[PDB]
Amino acid sequence: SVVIVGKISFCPKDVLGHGAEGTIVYRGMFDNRDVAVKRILPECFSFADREVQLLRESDEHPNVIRYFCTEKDRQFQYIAIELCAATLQEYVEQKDFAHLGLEPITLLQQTTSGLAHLHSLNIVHRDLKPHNILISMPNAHGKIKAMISDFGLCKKLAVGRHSFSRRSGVPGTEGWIAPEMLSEDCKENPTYTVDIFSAGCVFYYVISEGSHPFGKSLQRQANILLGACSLDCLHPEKHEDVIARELIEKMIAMDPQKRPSAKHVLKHPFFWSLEKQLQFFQDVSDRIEKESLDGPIVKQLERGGRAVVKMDWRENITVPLQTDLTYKGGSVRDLLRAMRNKKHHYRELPAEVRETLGSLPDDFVCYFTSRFPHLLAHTYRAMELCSHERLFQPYYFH
Amino acid sequence: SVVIVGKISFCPKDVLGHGAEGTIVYRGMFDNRDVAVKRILPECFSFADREVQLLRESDEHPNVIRYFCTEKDRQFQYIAIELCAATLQEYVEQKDFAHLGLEPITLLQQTTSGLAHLHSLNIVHRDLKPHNILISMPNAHGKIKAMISDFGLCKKLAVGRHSFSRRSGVPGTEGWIAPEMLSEDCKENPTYTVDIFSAGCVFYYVISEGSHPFGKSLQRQANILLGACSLDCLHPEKHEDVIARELIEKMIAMDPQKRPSAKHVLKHPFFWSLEKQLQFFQDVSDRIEKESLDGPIVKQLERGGRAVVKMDWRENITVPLQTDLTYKGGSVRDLLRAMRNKKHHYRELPAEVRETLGSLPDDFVCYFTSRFPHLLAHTYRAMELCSHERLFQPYYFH
Repeated sequence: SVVIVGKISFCPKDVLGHGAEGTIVYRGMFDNRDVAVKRILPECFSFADREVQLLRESDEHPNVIRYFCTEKDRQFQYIAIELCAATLQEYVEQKDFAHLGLEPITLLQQTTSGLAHLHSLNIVHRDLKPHNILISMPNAHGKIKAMISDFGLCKKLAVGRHSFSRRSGVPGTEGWIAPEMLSEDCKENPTYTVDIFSAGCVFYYVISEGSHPFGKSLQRQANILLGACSLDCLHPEKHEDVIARELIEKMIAMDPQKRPSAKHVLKHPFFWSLEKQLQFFQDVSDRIEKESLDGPIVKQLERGGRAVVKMDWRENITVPLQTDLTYKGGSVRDLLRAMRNKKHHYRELPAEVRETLGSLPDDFVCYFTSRFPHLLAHTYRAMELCSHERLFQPYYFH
Repeated sequence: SVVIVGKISFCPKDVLGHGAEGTIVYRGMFDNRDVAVKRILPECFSFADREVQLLRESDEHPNVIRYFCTEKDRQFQYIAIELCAATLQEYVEQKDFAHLGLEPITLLQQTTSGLAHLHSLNIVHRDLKPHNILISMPNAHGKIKAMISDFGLCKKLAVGRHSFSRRSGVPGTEGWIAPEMLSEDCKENPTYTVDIFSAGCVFYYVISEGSHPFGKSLQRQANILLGACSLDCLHPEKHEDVIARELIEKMIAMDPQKRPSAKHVLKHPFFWSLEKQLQFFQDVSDRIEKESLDGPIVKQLERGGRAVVKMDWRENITVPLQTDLTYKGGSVRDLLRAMRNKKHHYRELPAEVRETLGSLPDDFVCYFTSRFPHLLAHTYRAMELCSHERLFQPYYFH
């Protein structure tokens, strides 16, 4: 039996999910389109009217769920939206990541894009979690994407307003709520960074493949208020986990002013390709070639640098490279200068030294980041002194 | 009096345009959304059903017009689509381009993106013209975009099929039809490149601010069959017009096999920023630094190079630069090598030589392209020998 309510037509046997306030999501059709149909009770005709309104004006972004139509009835209201393959929670729980490549990070970047779009419209989502981050059906080329959904808790801030009050509405979903939303003694109103806190937990939830920065369910919201978090799944001497830790640590910071904006997150090396990482290394190496060794930029770069280059980086690179090399082995700047030269003079390098480096640019940059897993993170943090310069606009945001 | 036909609700006093087969476009509403409403006669219930179907499956791209809904009536069918500010024709005719910057080129790039999206779905538009290229309403940040519309003439090719037949359907709109659609003696079926031909004319129509490669209305379709075209608005010694001419000439080529694909067009330096143009010059200069002077790549680059560098490029650059310079003045390769050095050693350059060059990277690259308006086009054509190499993937397509 296929219920029809105007242009929306769904079958009640095809249930897809349920939500708070006893709303049920069914599969259906709208205009020869396969859609997901939300059924709304008369006790949420405002929860729906606010969600549909904000969805109508932010669904322009490809990483915001596409809204089609709402048909009101005699006892109900219905919401037609884009039909998705799964939620992000079901994705992490049921997919083998060994066969997915960089896709989990792409979903995180797409989620951040849609979040930055909402923030650019003065809209704070306030309830970001894996459950309401949806995975699209594969398109004609077999590609999928993530999309923000569930706009029932989100607020539009007035133009000019930086923040909003705690007292209005439920604080969110337990276990993903920024601590400033619940802490008893909070002298500062919540702002757009509550979404960055939730996003930070989602980031760890995806790359840890199911864990939470603040522990298991029963504790995590109380750990959030205590600030008791741990990122154990990130190995401290693996280049990728070091990069992710640097980002995630800032996103879930207790101080909301320390959390990056969504536009800062989109610029973080957590999303850079190997090619872009090698370009960053070449860009700062060119930038500091004629910079004084006791100037501000070189000082910051060498600050704590001996641990980065592992006392003597000349003793930590393969023998074929050790040969053809004046370089201070404790200098981060001199390690980058070696990489700048080996990349530039790569075509003219001996075969066995091009061999151990690998192919430009992917294997070449992995040669160094795998041996010095803190080099990129340390350099990215130090070279923030030039984030305003035109040359580094690809790498920072301002 | 506001007519209501279900979810679609428009007012007949708010007419926006008319179309062939006596269809009229009105302003209206669909779901608290401002939309444009097409009214369809019973003699186009197939012209509509095919357009709505192809629009339903390609409106995912931001540069394809967004389709909302169709309500059928007792004597009519109605099409709800995104409400646009103007057509591209009205844009070229009524806007002062001095106050628009690079926007007309952005509209051309967005139009090409949406066209490449259609071609990637095996859909040939077959009727691309300024009239049915729509300009969006400005978004929340005041930005506009172009969108393809009018899918009534477009065909979905079966998977595998390279072409389609002339005999089916009207050939298009007179004055924008590829010559293979009308020429009496044509031994080769039309293919996706009919859209590239139309797009090429649209390109000239926008940058010439109203002219056509094939002359005025009464002649142009007959000039198309004769191949009698002229691009008079493109000055032969201005860097931008030389780049545009190189692209437009290939897009409107009589041989359809010589017309670039939409993905090739998107890669052409016609769309490169000044920064990207300077990066191309640096990339080929690095690429050919240790290449033999009598090797294939350097031979192609110097082929016809004396006219590019104007006999002696050392006599065509300002005096402050002439000083601090071993360089063969008839060599395109040596002109690029000079630019590679002045960019690399820019911070360490004398003040008056940094002055005449200008700021990196915009004024620096314009210093050379303005003095040698064929340098980029000639180098781009010659360096196609490396289009397959990873380093040049930003600049070509393959």
